[PDB]
Amino acid sequence: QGLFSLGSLESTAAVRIPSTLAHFNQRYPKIHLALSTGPSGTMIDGVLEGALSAAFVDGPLVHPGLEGLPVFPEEMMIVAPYGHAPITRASEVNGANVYAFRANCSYRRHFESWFHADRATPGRIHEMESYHGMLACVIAGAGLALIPRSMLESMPGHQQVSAWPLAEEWRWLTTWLVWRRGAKTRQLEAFIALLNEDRQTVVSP
Amino acid sequence: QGLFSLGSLESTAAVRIPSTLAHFNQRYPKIHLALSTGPSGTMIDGVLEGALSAAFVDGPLVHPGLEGLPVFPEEMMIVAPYGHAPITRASEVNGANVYAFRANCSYRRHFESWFHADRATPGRIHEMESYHGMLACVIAGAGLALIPRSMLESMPGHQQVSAWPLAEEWRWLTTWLVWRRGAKTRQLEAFIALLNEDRQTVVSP
Ligand SMILES: [Cl-]
Ligand SMILES: [Cl-]
Ligand SMILES: [Cl-]
Ligand SMILES: [Cl-]
Ligand code: NA
Ligand code: NA
Ligand code: NA
Repeated sequence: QGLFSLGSLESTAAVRIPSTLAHFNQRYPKIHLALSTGPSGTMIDGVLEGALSAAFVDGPLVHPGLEGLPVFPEEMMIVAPYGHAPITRASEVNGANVYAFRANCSYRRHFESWFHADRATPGRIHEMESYHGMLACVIAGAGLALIPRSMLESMPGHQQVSAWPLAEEWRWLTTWLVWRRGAKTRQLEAFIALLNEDRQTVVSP
Repeated sequence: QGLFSLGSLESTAAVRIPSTLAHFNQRYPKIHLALSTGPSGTMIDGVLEGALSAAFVDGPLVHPGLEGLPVFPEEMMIVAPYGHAPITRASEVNGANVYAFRANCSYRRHFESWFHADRATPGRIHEMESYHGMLACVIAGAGLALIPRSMLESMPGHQQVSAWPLAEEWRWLTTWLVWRRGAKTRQLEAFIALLNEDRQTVVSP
């Protein structure tokens, strides 16, 4: 019996990889898949140190100690209290209070940069421990949040908010699968094979 | 403009109160609803100290510094890797690895007690920071978890697990709304009124 230690972003684990995790479990009954979640920085360190076999992390891929594959396109949605007018540019919500998922620095920085590009700013940023909590604050009328569409639409509360994608250069991010630079192990190759049988559906129309 | 500081369990915030939060936001535009999440013990302390106006917490209600209302019935589901035979008693899964939501001690203790009642035990308990992460470990074949049906069925991964309710005396728990003992404030009375227009649907068939 072997061990495949896979790290993942919270959002990816929630709405992108469940089907692949089940398939891998059933395909390789003698491999123990150990799934952990955390921030990209921490996971990358775990992959580099050998504590993780691979991890789903925020792009872009820049660390020379890693190799990787771009896997999931995420559509970044600005989320507001119910019935709010479509938000198409940051000046329209200048000074608004913002709620961010603490563990995903890349999404927070992206949201901030979107404000700054239109010479606007959030009034303040509140770091939150969960997507459900973040969404509940928006539902309650407290401010705005930036959440991938895939994650947003999986949460019941999406019925109680209004959401729109960010404008083109800010609309899409990419979640990568990364591993330690070098020949892939048989287990990782096996995992990528099962994963690929799905990401054709995710990227294709 | 006033402030209503409401604490809530993660699960309750995810799948029980979104509609009520939106209604309260729209009904009282001059009240700022500040929604926080955390473990019951911490929230109760916040209510007692005056940091929170009220909180949704795990029952039963025993602290004499509080008054409260029983609100949501939660059906406790044992969750296993896909296709697993129905689990009706703990001896059937004696020694299994268990995944628990770190913040909800009451649900962890409940699960442990369910094992012990049948002279069984989990092999070990792994504390997890999120329901999605907990569910992903089960999907991956790593063990079992105890999750309220309302929460479970809201997560996409529920399609990749098999789940059954615990047997009668272990099947149902109750989430309470609690506040500091004394006359309720006008805001709390107002919140309870909007809440009551919904919990008839939650409890009734
Ligand atoms: Cl994330
Ligand atoms: Cl990228
Ligand atoms: Cl909870
Ligand atoms: Cl109770
Ligand atoms: Na396994
Ligand atoms: Na408000
Ligand atoms: Na859902």
